[PDB]
Amino acid sequence: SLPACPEESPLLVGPMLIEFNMPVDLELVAKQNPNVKMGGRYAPRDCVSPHKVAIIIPFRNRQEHLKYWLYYLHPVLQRQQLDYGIYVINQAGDTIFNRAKLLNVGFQEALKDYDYTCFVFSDVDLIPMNDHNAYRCFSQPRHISVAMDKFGFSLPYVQYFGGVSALSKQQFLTINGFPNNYWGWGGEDDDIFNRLVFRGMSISRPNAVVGTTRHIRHSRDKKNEPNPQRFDRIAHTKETMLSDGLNSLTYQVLDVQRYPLYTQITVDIGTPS
Ligand SMILES: CC(=O)N[C@H]1[C@H](OC[C@H]2O[C@@H](O)[C@H](O)[C@@H](O)[C@H]2O)O[C@H](CO)[C@@H](O)[C@@H]1O
Ligand SMILES: O=c1ccn([C@@H]2O[C@H](COP(=O)(O)OP(=O)(O)O)[C@@H](O)[C@H]2O)c(=O)[nH]1
Ligand SMILES: [Mn+2]
Repeated sequence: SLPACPEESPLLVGPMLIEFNMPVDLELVAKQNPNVKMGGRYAPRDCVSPHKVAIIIPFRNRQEHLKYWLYYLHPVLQRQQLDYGIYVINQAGDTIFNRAKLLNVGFQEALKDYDYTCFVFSDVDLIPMNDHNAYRCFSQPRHISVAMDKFGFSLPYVQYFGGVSALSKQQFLTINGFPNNYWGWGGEDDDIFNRLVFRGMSISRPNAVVGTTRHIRHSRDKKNEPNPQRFDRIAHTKETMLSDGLNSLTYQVLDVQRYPLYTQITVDIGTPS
């Protein structure tokens, strides 16, 4: 007997001030966010959200960015009236990073907790500047971080699909999820764009003003060097997507930690095969 949440949330305040130069205390963030439940889960008390959103962050050795991520997103996500949870998908070991494989793990592991039907994929260091930028799913795949400060507040190219995006369960399944063999930096987001287009879809986006996004400036991570096979890889997505992705995924979860503001899944995703 709770009614549906309004279609657009009435709590939104639009543009917001964002800064990355003060310390963050997650204990304090937890106290400021008393309705977020153990594991970083929240649904609204007064109405039923149609948006069952798992937010999936690929992660290694970025604890500082993450505290800022949690400090800023958590209040935005409750204002958006989402039935959501946060998953940080922490790559075990010290071998070459694999952004997309981690995202696949996140989708698959999150589905074990709850009937999520929408998946937000968000890099850890991207903070939206306007709460009108909806962190949930549309009838087409949604690109969220459309106007990033580091790209001069516009898209670096019109097919860019990096940074932050959202796919319904069905859209994700329809493309066999993401590729597993993009190791080191670059290209996997293009592959994922290619995948959507070969399955008859197109990219939905908010306007550049609402989609304004801040990137936390940081220097290079070691163990995520530009993948030099990225350019061949994206040229063949149509064939490779058939048998690379969800339907060829394995991993070994080493540990699951329910922190107050997020679930962290530590996972062994291997090295190139
Ligand atoms: C394949 C790849 O590296 N994609 C990057 C992307 O690289 C910038 C890029 O612009 C494309 O349109 C050209 O096709 C390519 O050769 C490069 O000049 O940059 C974005 C954002 O940094 C990454 O998300 C992609 O992975
Ligand atoms: O060592 C790493 C490499 C990357 N990432 C995650 O993968 C994303 C993509 O990499 P990156 O920050 O390098 O993008 P860039 O801003 O350099 O273009 C990051 O935002 C993090 O979520 C991480 O947590 N640890
Ligand atoms: Mn970054």
